[PDB]
Amino acid sequence: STRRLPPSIVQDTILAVVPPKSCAAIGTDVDLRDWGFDTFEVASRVPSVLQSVAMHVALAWDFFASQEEAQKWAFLVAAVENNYRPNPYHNAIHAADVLQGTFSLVSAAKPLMEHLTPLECKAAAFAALTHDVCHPGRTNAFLAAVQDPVSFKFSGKGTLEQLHTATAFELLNVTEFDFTSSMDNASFLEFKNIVSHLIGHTDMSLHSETVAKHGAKLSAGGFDCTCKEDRLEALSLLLHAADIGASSRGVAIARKWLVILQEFADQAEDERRRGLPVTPGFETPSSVEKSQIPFLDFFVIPTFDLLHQLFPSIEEPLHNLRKLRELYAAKA
Ligand SMILES: CCCc1nn(C)c2c(=O)[nH]c(-c3cc(S(=O)(=O)NC(=O)OC(C)C)ccc3OCC)nc12
Ligand SMILES: [Mg+2]
Ligand SMILES: [Zn+2]
Repeated sequence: STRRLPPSIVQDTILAVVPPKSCAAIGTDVDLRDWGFDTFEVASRVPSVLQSVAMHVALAWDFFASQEEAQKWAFLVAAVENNYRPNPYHNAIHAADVLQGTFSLVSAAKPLMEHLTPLECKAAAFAALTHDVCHPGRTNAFLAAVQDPVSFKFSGKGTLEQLHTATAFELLNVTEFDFTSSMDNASFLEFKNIVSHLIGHTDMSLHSETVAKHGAKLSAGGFDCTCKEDRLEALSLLLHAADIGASSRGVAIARKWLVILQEFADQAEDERRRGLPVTPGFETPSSVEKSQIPFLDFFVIPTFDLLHQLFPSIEEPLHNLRKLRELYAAKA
């Protein structure tokens, strides 16, 4: 607080209470569990796909004992959406997609579902919801490169992830948003640790490390769901898969999520205007489809291949990635 830095490009948390939007029915019960969910399409014709998804998840997983708790969750989600920037990719639509994705993967894994506690389900849902809150549409490396105050505040790996986590807790701390206020001090602590773990592990830098760790877990026999640390690890793997898994939901849906390149193009341009070195691979490439291939082979496919070995019933995402790769490979 003594060193002189430039103003941050990340916006401070907005604690203001904002009227929640109308939660239009966004599909069937089977539809919400379906990996084929098209988040952009829904956002297309409803007031808020994030708030509609959030409420359907809370109701499907029996989150509330009283209408009071339910109202706080509704106000919370509304305020979380009020804290997502209008980015091409890292926006409230991405958050909704990850929330529904997490909800979809978890409920597709019978054993994990048969063992998850109601508190772990709330924590997983809340984490998916807030995992990218206040994201500025610029990477952790860019924040460091421009010496953004948030890089100095949150030291070590995952600058943004740490910020998303703290922000989610500041919001949850607002009385009208605190749907967990009736929780015991011990339960709330378990809640925070779970949430902190889930969001922290969305940090892309941990990829090599996590794939290796989960591969070792697989060799030892996979997840023992009667063990809470194991359920935490499992949730962590599924949340992550959901976060980077839009391209596994189907060819047509994958096409809609190529907006990530728009954020890349923007950062590349931002860097040029600042006179900084341009991030490799961020400027628009000659062929979008073919540049996607090494990224799917390196990050996405391995993730869903491992996920399929740890939860043998979850096969759809991997087959879709393959169909997608084949299409990109054929492209001229
Ligand atoms: C930086 C070049 C790597 C890359 N190539 N391509 C095609 C993609 C791509 O399509 N997406 C990403 C990507 C990169 C990120 S990122 O966290 O902003 N950058 C990042 O951390 O990259 C890692 C390797 C350090 C986040 C999401 C991404 O995909 C959306 C799920 N990275 C790449
Ligand atoms: Mg993120
Ligand atoms: Zn994300």
